[PDB]
Amino acid sequence: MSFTVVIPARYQSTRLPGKPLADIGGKPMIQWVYEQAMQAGADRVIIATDDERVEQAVQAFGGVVCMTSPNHQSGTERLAEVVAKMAIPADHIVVNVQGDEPLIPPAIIRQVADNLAACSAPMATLAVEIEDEAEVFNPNAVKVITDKSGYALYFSRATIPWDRDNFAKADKAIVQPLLRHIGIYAYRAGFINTYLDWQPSQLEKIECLEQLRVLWHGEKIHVAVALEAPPAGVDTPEDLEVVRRIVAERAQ
Amino acid sequence: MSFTVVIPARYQSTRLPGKPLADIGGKPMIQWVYEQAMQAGADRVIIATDDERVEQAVQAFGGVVCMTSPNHQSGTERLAEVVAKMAIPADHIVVNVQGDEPLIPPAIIRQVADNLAACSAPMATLAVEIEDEAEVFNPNAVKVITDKSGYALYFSRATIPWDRDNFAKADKAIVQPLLRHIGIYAYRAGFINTYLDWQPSQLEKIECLEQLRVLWHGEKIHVAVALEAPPAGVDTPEDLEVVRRIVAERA
Ligand code: NA
Repeated sequence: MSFTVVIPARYQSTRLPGKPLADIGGKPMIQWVYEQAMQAGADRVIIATDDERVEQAVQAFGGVVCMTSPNHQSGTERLAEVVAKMAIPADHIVVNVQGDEPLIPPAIIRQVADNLAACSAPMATLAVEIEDEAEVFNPNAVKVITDKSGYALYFSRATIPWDRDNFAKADKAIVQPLLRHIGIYAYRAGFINTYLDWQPSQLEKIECLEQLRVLWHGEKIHVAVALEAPPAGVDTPEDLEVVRRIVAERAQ
Repeated sequence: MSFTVVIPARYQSTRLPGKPLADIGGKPMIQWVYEQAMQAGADRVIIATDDERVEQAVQAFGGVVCMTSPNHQSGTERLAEVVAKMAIPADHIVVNVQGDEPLIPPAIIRQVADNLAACSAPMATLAVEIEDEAEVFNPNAVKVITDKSGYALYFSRATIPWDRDNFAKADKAIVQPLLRHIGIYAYRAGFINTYLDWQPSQLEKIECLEQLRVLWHGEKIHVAVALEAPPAGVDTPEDLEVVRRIVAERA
């Protein structure tokens, strides 16, 4: 089994402008993500960016970088262009890892690739078990449920499975965990064009969940519990200071 | 196409006791459902009951009765007993119609049987579009969403699909309908036993939705919008009088 990791780097942010290049212990944020991907055993790692500053910084650590169009609308159109420009074969496993995750556990990057290779779905993703009321009823925490083979039945901002008996109480009891989707995906490279070209579903627009396109078109997404729950993506100066502390402590 | 209709008619009811034998225009409620099933083109209609009062009454209008277990059974459990007891062949289509729907449109009984015959799936069912907030956010109203071919993705007591933008608002806006599942099923007779003997999912117990067992084992359930939206069933005395006046309005 071999797989390639593609990491989109988004330069623009009102809270952390130039985020991919934020210095963390002497390396830009994007380099840390790159290096987590290498530690996962990826045969190849590719930063996708539309900003020349990112290109230059990645070249300066010897990283592979693919320049993509500034006019893309979704991170799937972006991934599609990398697959085309870098000539990635249709059967090759690609893992999409967000460029704002410098502390992503390498084991889960490998996990999602391994899961895709082992199953009959063209796409694989992961979830974390949740049981705190905060996230269980939080529409920003996307819930997912699976069949006996691990294929997703549905993803939703609604609280799925609804516990009829325990959620009626008004003092809503949580007696078993739910599964919260995490934003890491593995695809057969050729499937990315299939996904891209499929007629958009109404479901995906109502829920604001792109992956519902796949379900609506009758195709499968494998889902597994992540081996280790990943830290949240870095969005603010406060989040960045937390990562700087963790990274500094990794040298102590 | 040929199908059999099985109509469960439990006498005991907390909301309306002895309901299958509640009078409507001179006939017990059960007789009205039976007559609607006959109008649908059913090869055969079977009333499934565990009470001999229902048995006597159905035989008195000339209906076929199958006696089922007087112990607590689930929906599938009851239906599987009839299928097993009368040795219904595995490839025969069985439509399960509730004994408390005296005004069920014969056309939708035929629809669910037709839909099942038109595909390879072991199971078919129906839904109605809903927009009323009291139904949309009610866990007693089971929601369903389908793929592009009409196969169920999930059934839930949660409000699905969640409209991110519109349901965040203090007064939630319903800008497209949802689908409410209605309790009419068609199955391949043999599938019913498989369904019965399958390893149970956790999902089915949490949501209290038996049909999630099927989705968990990865088998398909086809779902279509009812060709005619059924009238309300009968759960309470109030509901009964609604039917009584509908029938009275005809004469
Ligand atoms: Na340390």
